[PDB]
Amino acid sequence: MQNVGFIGWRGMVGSVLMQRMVEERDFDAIRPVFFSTSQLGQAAPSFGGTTGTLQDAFDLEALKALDIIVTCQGGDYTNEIYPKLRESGWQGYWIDAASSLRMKDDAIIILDPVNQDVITDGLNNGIRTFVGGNCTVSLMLMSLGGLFANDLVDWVSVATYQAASGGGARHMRELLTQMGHLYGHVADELATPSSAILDIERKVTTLTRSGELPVDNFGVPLAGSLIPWIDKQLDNGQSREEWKGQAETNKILNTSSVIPVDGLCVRVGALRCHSQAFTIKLKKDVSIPTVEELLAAHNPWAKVVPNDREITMRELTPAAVTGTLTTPVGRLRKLNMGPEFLSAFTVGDQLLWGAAEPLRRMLRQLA
Amino acid sequence: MQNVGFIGWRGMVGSVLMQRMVEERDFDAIRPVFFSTSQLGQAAPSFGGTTGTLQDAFDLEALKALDIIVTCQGGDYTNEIYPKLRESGWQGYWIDAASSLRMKDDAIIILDPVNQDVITDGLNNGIRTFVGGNCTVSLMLMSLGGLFANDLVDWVSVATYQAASGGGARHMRELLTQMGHLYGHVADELATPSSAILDIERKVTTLTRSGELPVDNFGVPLAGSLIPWIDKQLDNGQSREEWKGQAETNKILNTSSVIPVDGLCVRVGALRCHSQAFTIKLKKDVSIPTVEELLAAHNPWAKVVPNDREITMRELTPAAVTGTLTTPVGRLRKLNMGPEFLSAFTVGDQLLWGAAEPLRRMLRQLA
Repeated sequence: MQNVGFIGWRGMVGSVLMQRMVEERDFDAIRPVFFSTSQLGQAAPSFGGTTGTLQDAFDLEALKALDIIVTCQGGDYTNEIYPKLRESGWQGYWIDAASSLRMKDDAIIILDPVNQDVITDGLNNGIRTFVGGNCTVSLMLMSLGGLFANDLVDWVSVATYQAASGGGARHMRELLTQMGHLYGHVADELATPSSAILDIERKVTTLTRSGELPVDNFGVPLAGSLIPWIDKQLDNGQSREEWKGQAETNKILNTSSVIPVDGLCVRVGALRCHSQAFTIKLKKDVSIPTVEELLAAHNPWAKVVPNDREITMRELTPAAVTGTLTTPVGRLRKLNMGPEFLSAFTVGDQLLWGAAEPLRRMLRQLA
Repeated sequence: MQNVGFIGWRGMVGSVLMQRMVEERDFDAIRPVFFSTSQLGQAAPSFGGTTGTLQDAFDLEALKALDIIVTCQGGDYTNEIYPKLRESGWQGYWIDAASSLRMKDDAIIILDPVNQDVITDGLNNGIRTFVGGNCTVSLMLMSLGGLFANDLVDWVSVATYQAASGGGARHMRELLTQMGHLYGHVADELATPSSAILDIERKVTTLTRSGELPVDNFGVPLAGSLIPWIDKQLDNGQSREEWKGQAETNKILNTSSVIPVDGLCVRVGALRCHSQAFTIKLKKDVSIPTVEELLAAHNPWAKVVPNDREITMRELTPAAVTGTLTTPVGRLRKLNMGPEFLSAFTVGDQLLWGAAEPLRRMLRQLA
């Protein structure tokens, strides 16, 4: 049995990972060791039917004793610990959810249902660092994997509807709380049938701009609004979120020719699901039936939602997808621009395939 | 003074119209006659100053007696009344918010800041029917008018984030009520700092699918979600909202060559503002500072928000636009696919330029 250490397993992403591992009984085949900074010496979570004690996440000697490290602790932690281990000669496997190491030449971005070939090769070539890809790119490739796998993509233009979970636990609470303020502010008139909507809307619009809304985490209001800018501004005018699309998609698929991927990343009032609108340029005129076939064939999670009104409203929404491993694709049809212009709308839970799932699957291969 | 008849001036769109006409004192240069389907014969509102009474909206004689008819009543009304009045020989002016007559050869889609030239031509070529354009297209053109005016657009791919006001006053109340349900369901947990975010989320996700959420108007939940399908399903796999994109843009602009306009229309948890993400292909490599100048110079409502993080967060959002006449454009830059690819994000109030404002302005041109 491999000695696998877990860091940040009590965080939001870490908690989902634990849930998933318990659910898949991933703890049976390994010897889990839980790390922390707080309740040291105190009994481990015992998820792995283990009766051990919590280790010091910053004790290098304890980390070096591991065969595999799985962290959902974050970039600050990865940035402090990873180089110390590598430089100390540690050659165990490092599985990470943080973006820190994604673009390193000795690290592979993991999304096995999409790039197991890249993973296996790297494995056979000494790569011992596997990093999960950005939630947006990860969900996109899980849904449109069949198109890429068949080398049908010339370029991709995206428009996202990103969930608060991408920001974090505090962000999600902030979104729900604002929903509370907005409704509570007009609770009575909403209960009065004769009340005028313009009177109701007037009050909520005013409250939204008043400054009373709790916006510590997002900076500005999210409930009833949206924010067309996700994280750091770059010189080319992209936000770091938009920049990842091309960099990560191409590194994951391990392309030879760069596939242009760009668009606008928008934060919306959803909790865990990221929905994406696509304008995909195909290299050849492929029929929609053929397209639906390739897509559905790539993996079991890419559920193709027929392009019909009723079923779309039922299945292609955050409401239908939250908490599930399904990454549906719908609204597939050709755009007026031409037979080579394809439209697609995807939805996917940010914390599963967009965060914890890829990590869980990789450990399994190393177990 | 022209005798102007108002139909459905008590509905939501009609109420905004009445509010705007009062703000600009548009009732002074006209003889307003207020109609109703409800109680007739009763006194008229004092917005018009008149000491008149409410007439019968279905009384063809009373309607024939007018010089101009401004109705926010709806397609059903229009489909019955309009053809009758036209058949009885009525040549007065008919200003409609409903989409019914938009594509008639004897009608012009009005958005004067964008196509005044066309409104004047038809106004000289015997056109007596002017209809407001689809909220999505009106707003797009108000923000992106500069690029179109200068004939720089090859095609346009859109991904919209549409507000509930587009659906109606019931839809807006439904959205807000849903926010109340979601929050109330986890009100206590949110108030408990120590509560687990995943428990809070699990509760909300289950409630959303419980069927306990009032969804009479949108069919499925909207709060915390989104619906990638708006209105009737067309045979080309396009929804009617998506179909209006190319149909209305070209008629409004009265193009000599069809400009392809297509994409996905999505309903989101917003009250009055429609936001839209664009991938615009330009006919020629134009610089961003230029594009910025062309857009800002087309009309005073097309505010160009610099492609910078802080201001974008504060100025290019529904929170910053609801209730104003401003139709901002931001996130302008070249996409990875090439220098002829322009990205743009716009926000606009659905009830003003998207509904009431074009009518008010047209009426003012005929007084």
